[PDB]
Amino acid sequence: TFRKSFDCYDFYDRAKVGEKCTQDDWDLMKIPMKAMELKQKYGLDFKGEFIPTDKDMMEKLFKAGFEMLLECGIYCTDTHRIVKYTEDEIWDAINNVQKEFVLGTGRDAVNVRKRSVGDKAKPIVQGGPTGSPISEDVFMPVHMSYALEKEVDTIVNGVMTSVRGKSPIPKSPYEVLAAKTETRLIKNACAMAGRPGMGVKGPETSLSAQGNISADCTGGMTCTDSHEVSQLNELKIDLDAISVIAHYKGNSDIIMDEQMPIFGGYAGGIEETTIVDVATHINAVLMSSASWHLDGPVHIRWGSTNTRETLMIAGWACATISEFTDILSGNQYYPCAGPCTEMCLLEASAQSITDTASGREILSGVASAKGVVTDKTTGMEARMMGEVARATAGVEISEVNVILDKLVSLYEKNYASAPAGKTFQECYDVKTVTPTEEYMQVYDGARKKLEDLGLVF
Amino acid sequence: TFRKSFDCYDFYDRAKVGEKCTQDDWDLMKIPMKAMELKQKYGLDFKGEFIPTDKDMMEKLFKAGFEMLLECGIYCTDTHRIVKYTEDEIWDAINNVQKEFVLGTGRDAVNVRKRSVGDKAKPIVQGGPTGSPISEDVFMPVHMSYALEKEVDTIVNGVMTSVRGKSPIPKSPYEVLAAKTETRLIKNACAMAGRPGMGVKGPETSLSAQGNISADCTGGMTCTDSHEVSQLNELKIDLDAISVIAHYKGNSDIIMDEQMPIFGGYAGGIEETTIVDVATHINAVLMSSASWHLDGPVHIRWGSTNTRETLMIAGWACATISEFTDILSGNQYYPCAGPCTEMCLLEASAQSITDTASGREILSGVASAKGVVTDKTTGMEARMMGEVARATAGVEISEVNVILDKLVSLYEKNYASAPAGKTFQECYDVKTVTPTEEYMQVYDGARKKLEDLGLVF
Amino acid sequence: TFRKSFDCYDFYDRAKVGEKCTQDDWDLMKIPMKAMELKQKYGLDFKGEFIPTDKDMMEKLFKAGFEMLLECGIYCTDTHRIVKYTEDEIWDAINNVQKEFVLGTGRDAVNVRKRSVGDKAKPIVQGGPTGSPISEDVFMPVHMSYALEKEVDTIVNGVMTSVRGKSPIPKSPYEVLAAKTETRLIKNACAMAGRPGMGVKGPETSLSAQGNISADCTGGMTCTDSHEVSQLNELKIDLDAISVIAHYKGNSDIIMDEQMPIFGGYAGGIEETTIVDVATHINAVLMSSASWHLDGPVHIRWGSTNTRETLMIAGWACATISEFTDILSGNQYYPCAGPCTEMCLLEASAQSITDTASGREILSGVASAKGVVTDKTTGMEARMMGEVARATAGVEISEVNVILDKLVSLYEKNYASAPAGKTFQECYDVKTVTPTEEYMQVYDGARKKLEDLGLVF
Amino acid sequence: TFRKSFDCYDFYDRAKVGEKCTQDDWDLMKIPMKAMELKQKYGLDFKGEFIPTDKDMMEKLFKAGFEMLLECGIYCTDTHRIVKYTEDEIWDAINNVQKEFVLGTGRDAVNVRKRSVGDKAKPIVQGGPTGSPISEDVFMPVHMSYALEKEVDTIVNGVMTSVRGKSPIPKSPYEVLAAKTETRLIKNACAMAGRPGMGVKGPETSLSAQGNISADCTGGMTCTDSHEVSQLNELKIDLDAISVIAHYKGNSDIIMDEQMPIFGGYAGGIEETTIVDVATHINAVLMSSASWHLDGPVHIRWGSTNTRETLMIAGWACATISEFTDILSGNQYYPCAGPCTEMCLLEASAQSITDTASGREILSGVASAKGVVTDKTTGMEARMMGEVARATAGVEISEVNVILDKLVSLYEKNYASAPAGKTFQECYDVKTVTPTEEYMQVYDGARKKLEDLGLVF
Repeated sequence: TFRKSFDCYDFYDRAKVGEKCTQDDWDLMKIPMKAMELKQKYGLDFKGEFIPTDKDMMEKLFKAGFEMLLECGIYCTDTHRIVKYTEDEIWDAINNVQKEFVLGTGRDAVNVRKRSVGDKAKPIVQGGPTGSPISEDVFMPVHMSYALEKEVDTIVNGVMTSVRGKSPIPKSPYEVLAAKTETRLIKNACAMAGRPGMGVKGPETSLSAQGNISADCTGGMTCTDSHEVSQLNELKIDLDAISVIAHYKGNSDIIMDEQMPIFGGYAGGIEETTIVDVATHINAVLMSSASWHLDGPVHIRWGSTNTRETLMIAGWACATISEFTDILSGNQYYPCAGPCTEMCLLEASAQSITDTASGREILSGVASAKGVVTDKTTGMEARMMGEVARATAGVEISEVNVILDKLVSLYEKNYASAPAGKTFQECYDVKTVTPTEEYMQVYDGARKKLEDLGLVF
Repeated sequence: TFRKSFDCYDFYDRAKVGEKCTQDDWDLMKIPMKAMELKQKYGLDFKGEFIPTDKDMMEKLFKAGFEMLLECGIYCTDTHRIVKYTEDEIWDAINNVQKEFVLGTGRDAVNVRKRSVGDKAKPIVQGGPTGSPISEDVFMPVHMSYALEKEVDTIVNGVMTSVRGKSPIPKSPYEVLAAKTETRLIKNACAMAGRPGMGVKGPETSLSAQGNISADCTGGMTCTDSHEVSQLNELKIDLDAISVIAHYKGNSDIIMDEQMPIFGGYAGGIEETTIVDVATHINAVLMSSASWHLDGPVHIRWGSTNTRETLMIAGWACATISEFTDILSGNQYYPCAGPCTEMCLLEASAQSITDTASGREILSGVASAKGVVTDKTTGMEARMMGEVARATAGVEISEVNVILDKLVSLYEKNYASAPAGKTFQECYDVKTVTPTEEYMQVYDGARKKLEDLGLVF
Repeated sequence: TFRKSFDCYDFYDRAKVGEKCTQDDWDLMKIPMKAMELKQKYGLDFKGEFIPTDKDMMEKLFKAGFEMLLECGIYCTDTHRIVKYTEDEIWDAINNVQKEFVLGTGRDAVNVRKRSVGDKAKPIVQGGPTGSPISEDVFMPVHMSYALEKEVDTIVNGVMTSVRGKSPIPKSPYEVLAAKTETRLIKNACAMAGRPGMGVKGPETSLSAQGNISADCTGGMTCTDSHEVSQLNELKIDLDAISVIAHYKGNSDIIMDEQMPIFGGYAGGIEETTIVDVATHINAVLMSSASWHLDGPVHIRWGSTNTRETLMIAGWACATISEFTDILSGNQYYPCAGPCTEMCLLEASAQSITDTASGREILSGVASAKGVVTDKTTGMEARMMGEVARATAGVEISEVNVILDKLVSLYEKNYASAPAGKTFQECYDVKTVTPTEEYMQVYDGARKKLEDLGLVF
Repeated sequence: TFRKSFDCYDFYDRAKVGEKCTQDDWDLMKIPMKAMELKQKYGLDFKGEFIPTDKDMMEKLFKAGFEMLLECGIYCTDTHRIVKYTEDEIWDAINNVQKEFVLGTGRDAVNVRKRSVGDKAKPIVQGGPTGSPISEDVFMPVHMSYALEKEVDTIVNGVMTSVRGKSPIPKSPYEVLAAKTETRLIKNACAMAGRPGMGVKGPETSLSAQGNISADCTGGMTCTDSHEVSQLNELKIDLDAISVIAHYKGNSDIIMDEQMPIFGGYAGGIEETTIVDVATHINAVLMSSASWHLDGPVHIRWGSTNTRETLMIAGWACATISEFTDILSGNQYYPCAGPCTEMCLLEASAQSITDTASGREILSGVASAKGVVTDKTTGMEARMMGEVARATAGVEISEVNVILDKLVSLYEKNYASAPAGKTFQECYDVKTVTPTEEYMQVYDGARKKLEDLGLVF
């Protein structure tokens, strides 16, 4: 049996005396070799399916992901050493995960409970800029565009490009100011939308450990909000994250561990990246004591989470995690196209269909324009994400796979030419925080194509 | 119909003018006669089963327990008079019980919902010294050994042998100090384990009414913790408990009514003691306005809750209570053997199997070494209790009965020679609060025997 | 030097092993002998003055009271043993007393700061039934009659004759219910008067330790209210009080230690009783860790706090305590006459003049009709107490002594024939909680006589 | 006029583009040159006085300190650049300082208000290990030894040598755990002493920005506690402190800026170091937005704050700051001798006399054995600090200067041979947290010598 349930403290201890290893030995050898070995050993083959129906194949994928974590361990970038877990420690973590939890407060609070593959229940819709850069002068209006949407249940924070006219440079006092201010302003926006108790997810503007740790404050982030900590690529972590985890745990905060496995990255192809994905879902409740895990398979070239391959990775990982564990999870949205374009909505829709049908409990989006273009995210994308989730809930998996194949085909040939889209200020009346007729017409066009594919709203 | 829903206030009123009766007339005549009468009248025969599968027999047991409470009433030790209930008053109490509740706060809070016989859902694991005496200098470390275990959901408080170097003598200021300090230190320990919001159960160190009533305080016990009140043996109560109940109700506290029916006691044998047990489960929500009831059948000679007979009593009582009512309940653990011994773990395992399969919502343990030996309780026993609970959940009852018969046989011949075991300081590294390799090896040995019996972890 | 600052815990320790002694040896020998000895040793002679102007005599009185406490100690009724203090322990207590504190919350909160003899500042006016019995059906209206008076700053709780139609018998669940309900209803009354945050003083209905300890609750008593603990007569205490003190301290509650030295009691005459009074003021911050001390010299025969002798005792004790220490204090009002009578108002006025001029920080009244007649207390008496306090503040002490001599002469010949007075229901319109024209006319008559004596309102 | 009131944000801005300069140019040239220049320019000469009575000389010292800050500015170690203030910005800071504040909560809260030179009012006594290393197993008992002393008003935290048996290494998760746990355990200790609402000062165990920032938490540090930030030597600061300041301000926390000017350091001698001291007191409310400033002149060789020179520095700086500003301040205690020795008590007494008479509002001690020896700090030293403060309050300054000269002479020849002293475990009964007769006798001996010098307790 194990000595004690594993936590961030044990991780630090082991990271100091673990096996020495270069980061290249890890990224270019250990990880890719194990993923390759396990894929063949377990004969993993997704056969073009977005969401699995072959339970035998799913079980093999689960065992592969578990074995990957067990045999490889986790690389600590700061100490350049490997942290190894024992089989019993991993099972202790998997067998004792958070069953459910509440986000937000008062009338606006929502319950997050497990969803199975093809579940009739709708997932939680977490809408917001999704970590994208937002101008300070429209920080509240932009987030208000999500709170005003009944489709949205909780908010995923955007990033303040400036606070008091200055960049929130890491380790500067401005970073601390932004970490606290970020959620204070966002909750203020939610209140103006008549939903003062909406739960949020962050802190996003802060990047350093001290920055993230300063986010919990009166009027700001509290224990009923999801607190983010990010794992690195792949099966890797920095000590900054370890200290942040200790802080979240010390404040009884709901913890959201995230990881974005890269398709075509250090792990390799689809099955390989999915093996890593399953391993990081497990690592989330082991290393980070996570309440839930946020996935986000991303294409090494396109940088989107909704390419055919990344959707398959998320679909198999979630269906498998949902089938063999009680780990709560979600997925983040990164379309290529920008707001106010049909492609953006179709890209997000494909992922919403995949995430909903595969069993995700939370949908966190949408980081339109790949989430790197200032002010290019609006509530309209979250609305589509939500309506599509409802339309997908309860639909037979065989049907879903057919719809996805057809839908993804509608845009997968245009990644390089994805439309830039428009900023919030361009497709919304900023003063009343209402979308323009232009956006409403684009929305209808996308919705129609989805209906023509078989989706019933 | 009844005049008003019965409560502690009505009890006091009636206890002052009820039928006069000596305590001997109650213990040596009224109770044993009724139990004997009802057993024969309803032809109760458990036929060696730990957990019942005969619903007809179960229904007769329910009617017997109900009738026992109705015809006998409750003896008030202070006034030496009997309190009688009407049939309608009893039904009003049974028909309006607490459906579910939350223990703890923040990320660490857990939902307590009803479980049926053989339920796939795992019961809540409440781990701690279980009222056993703990040295002041290791009060926090000892409780931390439970909080550090992911298997443990809530804490059951231990007793402070001293506070500020003095014995918490009943009705002395030290008792008040201990009542408040007890939970303050324990929650402090939980926080050090990264789980500041863990719910607890107490107050344990206090014995007087004033002592228990002083326990609710800032940083200490609050409404999200289980508040204990104990019924006496058998179908008996003191006025001190009545006043404590009034206090808990007045503070909107979750109330845990407890009673430990004695096998071979005033009631008689197995079926007789079980009739009394069912009656006290019902009395819990009637007299004490309990949120949930903690059972604990104990062998008159061995003083353990896991002997073949006490397990059968708990199993039938819970299965029956679960089948015919919505009363939430739990059971407490009192093994003969001490910590760091295989017998202790096997004893606790047998009860965990019984409690889980019979439908208990909460497992509260483990009071190793019969809970009377200073510092002889550690989180390792709670870990086993929890892992065994998971292994048992969902297993066919017929299988469970077979496993129990075999398991209990492994130690029921060694009660008189049960190993003393070791203290927390002896089987744990006190500084890091980690079990020694010695304990880990003992644990593995016990686990293996359980697996050989058919349990799948 | 001392081992540790003395507290209730040290008291318990010593009370168990102190010098054995009968209560008669204490009351009929030790106390009266020491008081007699000290009076002569220090040549104490108040020479008919209500409030002292002879600082040399005052200093001798202080030394006498200190010496009384030091040489006699405190008798513990439960253990029949004497607790002795060392000189250093007493000084440690006197040199570190609470400087000031806030009562109540929000807009209604008031600051309690030290007042000197003849201080221009007005004392805090604490009005209420002052522990007198009040019928359940008018509990809120009666207290509302005090909250509606701007003269009243805080409330001193009355006693519920019944709760839910039953007597709050000590150690019965009804006592606990009343302890919590008492303040909940009173604060409710204050809120109806537009002053929801008014501080109160209690718990009064409860008499047992468990009863008093249950009073702190949501909506009820909190840390910003004065918590009562009573010393016995004379230089005596019971263990129940010791445990209650531990509770108050454990909840960070403002503590009000009270003692009513009896003129003509075990101590003897005026100077003797005053020596005891000074000793109990000191004992308040030593044994009870009091935030402030409530005095109340009472005539052995008349049972009033405003007889010529009891006024002199309070006046000298307070002036002396105010001159040589920073101990915050107050005095309670017990007139012979009932409400709606001129005598009652004049009796309370004499004490208000004495208390204000002698340096009391808090005036707590009025327990009209000696506080033992159901419903015979109204806000009108508190109004007079307050207006008289303002009129007295800043007046030369020589003048005050002249006024008191004349005022007390107006009623000191009618103690045996003091008018019974009327109940709240008789001199107030219960529905609107307004005094009748009858009371208003009686009030004017009393006020006029006070003005004729030289008081300027 | 100034652009905006200066804050940590403006500091960061300027620190990035200020005048480049090596740290040697700052420490070995700019600072010593200006201090030397100003001393001569203003003809500063303290003429052997500990506390000044020459207001003309005091005013010149104030102008010198102000000018030092204005002409030199502050060196930022991270950017190796100088931050310059304008005269108007400095005045804006000095003219708008925090007037008073409350530390702690409930009955245990205390008001901190300005004290003048020779003030009759006693300063606040902040007692604790004063940042010294304390073994984990006695962390609560040690702090309890201060809370049990009525002389102590607030607590100054000690440092945890380990948490959960591990060193709280900077930037490790253990540092975060310790930062939160530190105050949680200390407040727990205060509660056990019957004073749950005592205010504290920290966080001490944490050294990194992320560590300190994690200290605010439920059950731990809150806005009513003093939050520490340290300035460097001399007129220097690191960006870590700047970010911590932003955090404290963002949480509405009471801020305590500290600085320990070194006698014989970069500034030079007595007058020179005092000029720097005055400049850092001013910088405290400018750069750190401090609520109050903690001084601590330390001897470059002896490492104590109570040598003849360091006492003179503190005395002149405080008297001058008290005379010309409303800046609230305190001083920290670092004696050479260890606990349970007469020298330690005499050393602390000399500083208490100096601090009290010179106008300090808060006395924070005692870091016995120079605060670097594990477990060598006890409440007995704080008791002496407090009693001496009371004895000094109100005494004529001329008298105080005479007493100090005589007292310091009693030990200033034994710095090199200062007695090591004993640990808490050696001079206290750890179980009951009471000093041994040995310590009590040592205490009496020191007290007697103080009385022989003219101090009246």
